[PDB]
Amino acid sequence: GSLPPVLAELDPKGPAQAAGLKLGDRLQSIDGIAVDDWQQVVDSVRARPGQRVQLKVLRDGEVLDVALELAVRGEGKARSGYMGAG
Amino acid sequence: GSLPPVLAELDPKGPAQAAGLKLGDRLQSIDGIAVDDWQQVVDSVRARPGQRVQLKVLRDGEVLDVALELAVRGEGKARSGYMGAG
Ligand SMILES: CC(C)[C@H](N)C(=O)O
Ligand SMILES: CC(C)[C@H](N)C(=O)O
Ligand code: NA
Ligand code: NA
Ligand code: NA
Ligand code: NA
Ligand code: NA
Ligand code: NA
Ligand code: NA
Ligand code: NA
Ligand code: NA
Ligand code: NA
Repeated sequence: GSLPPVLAELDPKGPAQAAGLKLGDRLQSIDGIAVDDWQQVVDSVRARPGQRVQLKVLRDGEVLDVALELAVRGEGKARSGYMGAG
Repeated sequence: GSLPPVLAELDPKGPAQAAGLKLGDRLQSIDGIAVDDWQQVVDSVRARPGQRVQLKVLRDGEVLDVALELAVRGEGKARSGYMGAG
């Protein structure tokens, strides 16, 4: 199964809240590449520790640009990019 | 230039209103193929006179399925599919 790429939880100390993202925001693209579902967001974020990514986001009928500075979480094999959203 | 695929006008006697579409609806896909912008909607509708097409549409945060029965308008070279929306 797959889910729409809509934010339902935010880490108050994480990158997504710092970037101005909000519950209910729907991610449309990351660095110009459409995101088809939430798992695509997870996979792309995890692969990009420490990287700035450019989002297009839909919020209440308006398409917005958002710059998101991914953090780093985990150790060894598990070290991954982190956005602070679910 | 391009525009998001959002309905801003509807023919009260046309297929889109009959299908249950509403101002502000955002078309996401036609027959499972993403629509990137409004011109893609125009081109796909015009090419499909008389055809039923399956839409995914975003309305106020909810993804909806909509079956749209395209009509026919125009004569000769200009004969085209018609959805009744702008
Ligand atoms: C998006 C995913 C990788 C994770 N839930 C995070 O906050 O980064
Ligand atoms: C979508 C386009 C082809 C036209 N405005 C129509 O109503 O069909
Ligand atoms: Na969606
Ligand atoms: Na950020
Ligand atoms: Na990954
Ligand atoms: Na929206
Ligand atoms: Na941006
Ligand atoms: Na859009
Ligand atoms: Na119809
Ligand atoms: Na066409
Ligand atoms: Na919406
Ligand atoms: Na449908």
